[PDB]
Amino acid sequence: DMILTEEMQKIMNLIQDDENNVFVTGKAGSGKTTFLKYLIEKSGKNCIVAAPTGIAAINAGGVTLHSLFGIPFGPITPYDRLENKFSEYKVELLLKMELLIIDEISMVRPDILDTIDRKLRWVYESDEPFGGVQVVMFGDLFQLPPVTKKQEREILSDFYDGFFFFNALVFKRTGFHIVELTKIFRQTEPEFINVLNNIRNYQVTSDELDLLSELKDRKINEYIHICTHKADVEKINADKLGEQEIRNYDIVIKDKFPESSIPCDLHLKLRVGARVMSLVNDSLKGYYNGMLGIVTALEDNVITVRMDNGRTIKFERYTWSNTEEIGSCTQFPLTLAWAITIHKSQGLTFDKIIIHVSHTFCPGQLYVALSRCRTLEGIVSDAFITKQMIIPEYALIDFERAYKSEGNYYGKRL
DNA sequence: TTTTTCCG
Ligand SMILES: Nc1ncnc2c1ncn2[C@@H]1O[C@H](COP(=O)(O)OP(=O)(O)O)[C@@H](O)[C@H]1O
Ligand code: ALF
Ligand SMILES: [Mg+2]
Repeated sequence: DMILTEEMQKIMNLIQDDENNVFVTGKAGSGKTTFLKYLIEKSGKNCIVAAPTGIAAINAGGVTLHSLFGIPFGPITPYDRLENKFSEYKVELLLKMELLIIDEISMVRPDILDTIDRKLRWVYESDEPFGGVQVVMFGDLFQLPPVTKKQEREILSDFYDGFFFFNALVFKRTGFHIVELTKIFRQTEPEFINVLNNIRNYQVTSDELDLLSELKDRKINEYIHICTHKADVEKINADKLGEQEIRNYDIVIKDKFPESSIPCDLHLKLRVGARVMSLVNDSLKGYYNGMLGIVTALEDNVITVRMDNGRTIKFERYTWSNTEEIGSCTQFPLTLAWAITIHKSQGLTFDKIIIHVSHTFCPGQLYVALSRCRTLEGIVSDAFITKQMIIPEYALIDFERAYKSEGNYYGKRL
């Protein structure tokens, strides 16, 4: 029931005939990730798939960029020395790879792409960008941008003219075609589609937004909550958890580990039937950051979860390090997940959603929230949708103007 | 504000 469009066929043929890098873009729900999976299945190339968030990576069938390439947290400058500590298994996988596929490219920082370039040139012992691997990037720059803190932007501004993937320094040595998928599949209502598109490109009017008046406090566990803020996610999850038959698991912290740096729950509260997400990758055991499941049993030292993909996993406690090394913390690598942030929702489709957007603070955040849903009637909102929720990023206007006027190509022409 | 590592 997947439709192969002529645009998709042309892009397939482009990637097979032309070794250039490619950005496949298009609006929310235009079939980008669906086509990604088609491209790989049909290409004869060895492909590896990655994405910046764990949820998006799982949705595309791959792994996070940070896991695949062993990337540390925090900004990486071109002068920082990288630990090249790949196992032989990982080196071999990266050497066999012919095509690197990255989904949700909009959330990829430019220093992440440059780190990937540097690590691949080290693995391949080559001066070719990305070690000579062909890179195909999928996404929508008008959805969420990469997560950066103010201090990180300050550090990065010495080397980067902006904070989107196309600002990476590697694009002074290589470049990419931009191709687009222009048919929307996720939604089917033309007026809903028109308002989504005009929110996306900042052109929406007051009159167009009137279509969304029925969202706020709409009268109706089928509705999925997606929120701008983690504090809201935590409240909704605690509500849905309840107080019946709860088990609590306390973190053990050992020495230095600021509380604002702890990656896990301080007091993990669970029950049988609880919707949860894995926080860590363990490919040997078949689980990965962002994988979703349902708790089926709780014990002293083991939490049993039936994953959405049908696997039952027995989670034991995991130990994080804060480094060199000074302190550590130990806790089950699980967190409740009925509710999720909008950043985590990017890439997913839902029939029924409740969005908490009374405070938006990222370009593309409102657009991602609304565009998750297949129909207008399936959205409930905590707030009236207004133009103040839209935050323009004019560097994206400049970028599209540049490539559209220069032959749908960006970066160094080869 | 929001996110993210290293196959035993
Ligand atoms: N080629 C296609 N034919 C039919 N339906 C599609 C196609 N591509 C996507 N869809 C529908 O749209 C939904 C979202 O598509 P997806 O690939 O996730 O969009 P994108 O990654 O562009 O946001 C899918 O769940 C499916 O219902
Ligand atoms: F562009 Al998408 F889900 F990947 F809307
Ligand atoms: Mg997608």
